[PDB]
Amino acid sequence: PVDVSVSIFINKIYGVNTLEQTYKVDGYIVAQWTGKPRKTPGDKPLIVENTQIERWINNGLWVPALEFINVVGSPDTGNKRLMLFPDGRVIYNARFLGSFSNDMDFRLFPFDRQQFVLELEPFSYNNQQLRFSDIQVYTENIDNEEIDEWWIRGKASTHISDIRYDHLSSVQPNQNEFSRITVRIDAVRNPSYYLWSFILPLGLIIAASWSVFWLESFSERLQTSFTLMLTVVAYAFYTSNILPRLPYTTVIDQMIIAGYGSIFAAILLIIFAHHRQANGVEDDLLIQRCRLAFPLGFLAIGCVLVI
Amino acid sequence: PVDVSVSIFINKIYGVNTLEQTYKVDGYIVAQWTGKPRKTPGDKPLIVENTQIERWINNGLWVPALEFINVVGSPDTGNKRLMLFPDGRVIYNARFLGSFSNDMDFRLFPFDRQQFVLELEPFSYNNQQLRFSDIQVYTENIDNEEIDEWWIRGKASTHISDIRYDHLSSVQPNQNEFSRITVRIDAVRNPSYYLWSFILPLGLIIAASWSVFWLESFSERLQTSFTLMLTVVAYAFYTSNILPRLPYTTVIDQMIIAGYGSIFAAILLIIFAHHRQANGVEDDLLIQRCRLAFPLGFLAIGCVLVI
Amino acid sequence: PVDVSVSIFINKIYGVNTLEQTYKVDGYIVAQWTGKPRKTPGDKPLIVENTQIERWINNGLWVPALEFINVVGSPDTGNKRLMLFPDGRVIYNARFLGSFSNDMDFRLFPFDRQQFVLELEPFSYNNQQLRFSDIQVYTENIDNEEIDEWWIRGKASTHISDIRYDHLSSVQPNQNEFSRITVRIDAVRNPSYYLWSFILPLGLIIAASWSVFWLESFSERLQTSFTLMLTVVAYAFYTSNILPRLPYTTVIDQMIIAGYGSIFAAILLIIFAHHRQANGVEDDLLIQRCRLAFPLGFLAIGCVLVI
Amino acid sequence: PVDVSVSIFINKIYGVNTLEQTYKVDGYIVAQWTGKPRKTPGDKPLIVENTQIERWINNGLWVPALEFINVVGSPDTGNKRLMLFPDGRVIYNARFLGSFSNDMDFRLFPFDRQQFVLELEPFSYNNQQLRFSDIQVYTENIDNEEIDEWWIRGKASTHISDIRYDHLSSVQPNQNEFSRITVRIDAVRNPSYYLWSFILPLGLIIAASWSVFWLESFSERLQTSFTLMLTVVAYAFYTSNILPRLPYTTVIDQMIIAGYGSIFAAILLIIFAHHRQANGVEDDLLIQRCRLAFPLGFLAIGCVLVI
Amino acid sequence: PVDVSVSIFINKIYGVNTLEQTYKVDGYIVAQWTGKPRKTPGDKPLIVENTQIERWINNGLWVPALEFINVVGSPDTGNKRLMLFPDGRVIYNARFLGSFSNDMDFRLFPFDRQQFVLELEPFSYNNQQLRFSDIQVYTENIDNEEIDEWWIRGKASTHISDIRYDHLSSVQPNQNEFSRITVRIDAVRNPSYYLWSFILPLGLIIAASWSVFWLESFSERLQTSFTLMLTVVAYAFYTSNILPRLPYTTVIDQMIIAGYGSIFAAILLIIFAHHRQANGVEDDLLIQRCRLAFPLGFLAIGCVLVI
Repeated sequence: PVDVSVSIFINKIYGVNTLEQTYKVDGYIVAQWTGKPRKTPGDKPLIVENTQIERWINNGLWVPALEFINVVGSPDTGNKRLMLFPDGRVIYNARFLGSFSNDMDFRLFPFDRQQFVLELEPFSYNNQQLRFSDIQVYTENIDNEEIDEWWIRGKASTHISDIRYDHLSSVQPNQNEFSRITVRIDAVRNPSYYLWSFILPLGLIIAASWSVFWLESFSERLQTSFTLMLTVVAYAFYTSNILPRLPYTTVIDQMIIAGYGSIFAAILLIIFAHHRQANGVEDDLLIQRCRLAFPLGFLAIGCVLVI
Repeated sequence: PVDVSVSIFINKIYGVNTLEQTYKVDGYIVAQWTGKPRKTPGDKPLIVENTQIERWINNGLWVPALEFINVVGSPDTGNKRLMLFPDGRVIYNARFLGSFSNDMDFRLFPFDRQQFVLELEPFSYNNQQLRFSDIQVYTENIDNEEIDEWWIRGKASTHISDIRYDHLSSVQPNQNEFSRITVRIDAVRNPSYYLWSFILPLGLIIAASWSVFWLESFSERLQTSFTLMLTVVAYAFYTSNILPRLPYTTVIDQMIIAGYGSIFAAILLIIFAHHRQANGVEDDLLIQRCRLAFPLGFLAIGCVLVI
Repeated sequence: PVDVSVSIFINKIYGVNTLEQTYKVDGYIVAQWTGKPRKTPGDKPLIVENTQIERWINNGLWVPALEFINVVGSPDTGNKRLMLFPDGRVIYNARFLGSFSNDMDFRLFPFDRQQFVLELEPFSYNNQQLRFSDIQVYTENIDNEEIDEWWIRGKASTHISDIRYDHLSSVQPNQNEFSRITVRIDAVRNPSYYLWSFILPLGLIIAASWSVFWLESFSERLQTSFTLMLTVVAYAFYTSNILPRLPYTTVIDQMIIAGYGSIFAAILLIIFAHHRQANGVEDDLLIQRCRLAFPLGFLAIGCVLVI
Repeated sequence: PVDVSVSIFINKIYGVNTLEQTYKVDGYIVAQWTGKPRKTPGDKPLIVENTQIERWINNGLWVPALEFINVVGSPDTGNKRLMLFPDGRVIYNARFLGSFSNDMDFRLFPFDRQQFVLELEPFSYNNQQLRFSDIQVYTENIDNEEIDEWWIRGKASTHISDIRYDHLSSVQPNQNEFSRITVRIDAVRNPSYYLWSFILPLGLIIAASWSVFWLESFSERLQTSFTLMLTVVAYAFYTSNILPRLPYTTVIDQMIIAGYGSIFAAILLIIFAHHRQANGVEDDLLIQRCRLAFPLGFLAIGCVLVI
Repeated sequence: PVDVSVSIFINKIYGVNTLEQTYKVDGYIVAQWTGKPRKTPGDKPLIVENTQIERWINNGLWVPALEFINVVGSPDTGNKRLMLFPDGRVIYNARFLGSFSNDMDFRLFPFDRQQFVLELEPFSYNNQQLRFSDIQVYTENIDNEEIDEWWIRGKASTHISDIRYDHLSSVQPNQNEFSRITVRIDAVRNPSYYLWSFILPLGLIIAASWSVFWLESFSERLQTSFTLMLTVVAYAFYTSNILPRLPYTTVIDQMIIAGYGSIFAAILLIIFAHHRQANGVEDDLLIQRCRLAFPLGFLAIGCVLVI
């Protein structure tokens, strides 16, 4: 098995589409291996640009096709370069732009911690024909930066493993294990924008739904409650596009449900206060003085639901 | 007829666009057949990468073009590999990303049960020239997983049939039957997000439209009703993008119509209560105590309409 | 002029974008003509797959390029096949996905009746060099089906005509007429979704604007009217994306204008009622009992405007 | 300099994206020039289809590359045809779909008058090597039609000029002037849709903000004013997508600002009326009878701002 | 090292997508270098069009591939031209359309000052093999113009530097420095549209939240406050699409937060006024006369937050 030394330089990461859980990676890949010696004009290495590598591959030069496992379709490969040496070593440099998909878990949407994963693998040659010796990733352009809403922390973790494929077991009996390179970049989401745009007004409206009971009239308090519920409906569609449809509830959705439940609890308390008048002449004092105990109970509810 | 053994490995399914009823499938296809023996350098099989298969096809190697029947346009084929053996067998491996369309029935939108269908067929060679022996599908990557909002249940059902085409009957008199492979993956939609985001507040507003009659003033009750109807209008456009335009009504649309009908019934009951005053001095008691019978009747209506 | 027999098989029609009046057609085309006899290996026809036709065209085989007149740019041609016979006949089969544009008239938006038109023409050879003998269209996949919101009725009408081009008259003096094939598929829109989603609540709000006059207070009736007008504004943007900007008014837009006019007429009637008090002590009876004549007049207005 | 006679046939114009000021043009181009005589099989001209012109260009046939100056990127060229004659004349016919950008001035958005400009130029050969003799444009398909919201008036004006480029002056000392063809098609926007959808309800709400002062209560008049201002906010986002962000104000934006200013003037007049009570017992008559002078002044304001 | 003289002509800049911080640049590039002398037919230079350069590169002509560092994927290169001279100089002209990304800082969103940066670099040849002598940029088409919402000021600054790459240090020990060209075009955003569309109504609503205290009733003042807060919620989604999610607050977002805080301060002041009644018979005068001091304090707050 020929040994290939890979080096990935991550130029930038952007386009983090949290809806489809794909992110765009732009960068360069430098694969390097050693082959049989060849005659090169002069005592200098020979550089072969793009759309000129095809003549060398047609003549019979062994250039492996390294694909990305977790890419969406095909990467938009820009330029490629093949640098050949007289002693036998080959260096294949290429530039890639790819849409990569990783399993993202948005259980804590604003304070999220994800990792961007690049999985690289030979498409044809298995570990008995191609072995990845080492990979070192130079993510120095975005080592400690803020790309769009994500802080990149530290360096990029690298791993080299062997993947056994069962769909190639019927066509290749024993030799179906492929050498795979995994590159993980840990990123934390910047929670500032959601903190001052999607959490603070929701807290203000929750406190307003707390304050609806300070009136002394039933029907005007009801129209107040319904205008508040229309405002919670307004944030229902103001905050719908920022996240996909997940079975669990994040903090934003928990606060939206908290607003709905607070308005419904207010309406039920008003109705029971109207029903509490046994003869229609007795007023309400204790059930109308819940303007301070309901904030305490709802603060306890929020403290449970956030953690 | 040469016998071709196909093996499809579904790497991932995503991008389930319920509006156009297309889904994106990424995976690999391994077709395998047996041809006439050829001389290969050494006692090892020969691997031909992408854009090098074209030289073999120009020299005269028989490589069938397997197309997808239900694909949108053309798949974004990435790498392809042709592995040739001295005893005569040929293995064509390829990677595909495709937008596939299937007839989806959204009569039960949140609790939906669909199936993703891959239909594969030779474009040129009929069943007298190319016969699919068997297909076994390894959907092990997504065998029991949750891709975006869908649970994949069990394995993938496979079927091999013969399709008779009438447009090729005029050009091919008797031999126009094509061997087709059908792969069906049964998926169930995760109904959680719609349950806590699109159903529960609609139930709260339906109960609120029940509770509008607890006031003792006509005009303020009317403005309450109109603010509620504006809120139902707010969910009219808050829930419009999640589903195409279908002749039938799903649960979400049935609840939206239920909210509209409940507000209109409330307005008609208020107006008939105002019309019930024969001399303008008699009040309303029975028609104003419908705050409990109307919930019962509307619960019966909802129990009928959901089932 | 060589005679070409065309056969179009419409696999599916979808993506009917009423805004730009384009629709996506997926299908197959089978052109067939007769040429000079050639020697074929064996006593069987020879099948040439895609990217292998180019060698035959370079060697000198006459394969006409049939283009689509009403296509948006270029179709996404998938596979193509060229089947050659020893007696001389050539059959060119191809698969196309195209965005086609037709002049659509949305004067009756929900109850619309459009036709999808495929116009096919040789790009280079005129009627003195290429003549279309006949076309028969097998739209059996969607003969009587519901694609997205359209019922396809009957079979597909076909026509063969000759088009004289004036831009080629300066370069070709007399021979500039091209044989054209036109295929028309008549489709009717399913009006159910707009009936229970875009028409019924508008009728309910029109009846509500009828019912605004049942109050006995001027200012609360005014705020009722303004909340209703805000609801009509809510349907202004709830129903804006479903149709392009046309000079005429459809039923949905006529009902939106009806709602605006009904609210404005209500406001003017309230203001004239306030102005009708000559001394400020006389009340209003006839102008305040218009809660039944205004529905009759507006029903007559709607009966005129729908038809 | 060889003389080239160009003829552009505009099949259709569509996709007028007023946000980015680009429009899609579909059509055909017929360039014609005269070269050295050549031997052609028979006494008939020879027609060379697409992907067969490349062999003639490789053999040494002079085919100029006419590019579009104001195109977005590259046009989607469909088929191309090269018709060669024995006497020496060459006719290059091609089909183009292009996104073209022109400097559009939306100072009068509904009653706009724009022009669609096609600028054609040789990419390599200057006026000393290639001269455009004449261009005549056959826009007969859309001569007097309504494409999407635009009326096309008259024929297409054509012009042939010489452009001197300063970036090629350093590489070409004196010969850097290129022959350019400019085609201008004057179009007027259909203002009907904006008239009955974006102007009339704004006038109704302006008249409603005029009518807010007919009440006799301060606070209810204030909530009336705030509901009206919320409605003007509703048209703020109902009419935001139809036009880009321009420094100047169009009629729609002037009416939106008129609505905002009318509501603010109403609020200030109410507040000054509340402040006009010196002892709290004197009422307001003149400042409360501004329900007719304010319409006159605002009509004068609108008459100034529209013109 | 061969010396290359580059000249970039910026035809237009458009599509400034502030969300992803990319802008589209259309233009031409003219690289020029001097090579070994060659024999050309006649005493005139030879012009090689697009898809004919490939034959010269296959024969062995040295044409460097200049890539754009900050481009999104690959530019849509249109035509290219290679002009060869008998004395040895080569001129490579090309047209590019590219999506370029630069680090944009939107701390002052309407009054923003950005710079569009074009970074050009050889993909293969380092500074010991390729050196950029000089670049002069002719941005005369957009020297002093308004493209979409940006004024371009002055000329384009140019710089030539050397970049040392650490990912190529392992494969190239000492010679890994690349000659880079940087072109910066300073642009200022036109702040007019945001001034009369996104700032002025926010100021009017802030003044309205100032004016809410002029009433003498608690509950109606509360519903007034809640309708105002619903209007601020309406601008929450009316102004969400114009800018990405940034950790800091711009002027528009600061005014939105100012509106939220003003409504919440109004609600707290009303509640404390209701709580200030010790026995329920004493009224409020000083806390109800804050209709003038609160504007002064909020004007001071706004004067601090804008600067």
